[PDB]
Amino acid sequence: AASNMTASQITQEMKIGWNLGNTLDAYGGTAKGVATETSWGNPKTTKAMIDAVKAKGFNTVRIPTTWFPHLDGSNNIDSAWMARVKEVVDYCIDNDMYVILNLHHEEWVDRPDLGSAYNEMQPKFTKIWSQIADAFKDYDQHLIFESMNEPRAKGTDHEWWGPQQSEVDTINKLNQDFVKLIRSSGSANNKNRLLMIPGYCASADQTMFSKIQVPSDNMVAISIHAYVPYDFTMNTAVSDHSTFSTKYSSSLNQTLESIRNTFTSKGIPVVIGEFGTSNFGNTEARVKWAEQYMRTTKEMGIPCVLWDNNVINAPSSAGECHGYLNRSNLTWYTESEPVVNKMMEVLG
Repeated sequence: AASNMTASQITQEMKIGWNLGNTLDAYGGTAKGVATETSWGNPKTTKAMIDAVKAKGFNTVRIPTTWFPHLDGSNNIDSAWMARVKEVVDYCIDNDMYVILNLHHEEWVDRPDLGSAYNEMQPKFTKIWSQIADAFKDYDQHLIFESMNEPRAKGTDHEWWGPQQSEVDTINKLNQDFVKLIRSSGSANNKNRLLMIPGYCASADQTMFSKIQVPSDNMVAISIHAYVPYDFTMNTAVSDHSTFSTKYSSSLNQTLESIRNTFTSKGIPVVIGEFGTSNFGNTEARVKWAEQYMRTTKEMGIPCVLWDNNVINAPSSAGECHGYLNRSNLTWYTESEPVVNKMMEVLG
């Protein structure tokens, strides 16, 4: 039997990741059951799609999963939904890849009353994680659990900046509950599993990530979303995205160095679980952004997980064109493939 890997060994082997976006995270339609998977316009996921992700050079898949539509009144997870999640996990694990499984667009997490909601949330949160930990109890350390996605006071004047202390407290307490629960599982795989925990809104700004309470656990990583700098990567209020100018290079460097200062220079593992740029017909600028981003994070030892929602064109939402793999025909979208190629070049 192989012995257990450390957090540092795991983050090194993860290398670079790919998110199965707008898929098991989709919600809100008239679709019920496993049919939620296709409700935002993507095809049913196949192993051939994951095979193509591995072939391009990725070694991690994040599977964002929205669970609340698949719960009964007692918070039991529908058995056909759990089986489908496991089927998709296996497409990746069977390819010798790492997998990150989370709770994603939960309407009982992303909520304006987050700062008062701990006692309502705690029993539901623990019952859900207990079921996931048991369903995957015999999976080795290639499988990583992530407590929550972007917990925040949704709809308020502080959804993305400047949280209340009550909201910081709710998130910190639930993260401690999660780590304690996983380590109390009877499975040795769960006792040794790498776990990821976010701060308020998964922020990449030090004012918020410096308020994260780090559990006293040597197999935990901090998760950050870093679509930075936002005015370049996605902001549709900014007209021109054609150039990765010096000011944007300065902004990116400042953000990444703040993560090194708070976390990695102090021995705390970090995973950037979502990053990316939208396709504004600005491929060369996105390539220059990717070269700097990957050169910096490679030296910091931070694995980065690209957001891929299979959308290459969206005239009414031009900031959400995050497609790289054309899932229908197993080719890579021509406008965005050079961005991935630069990432693999740097990491080689």
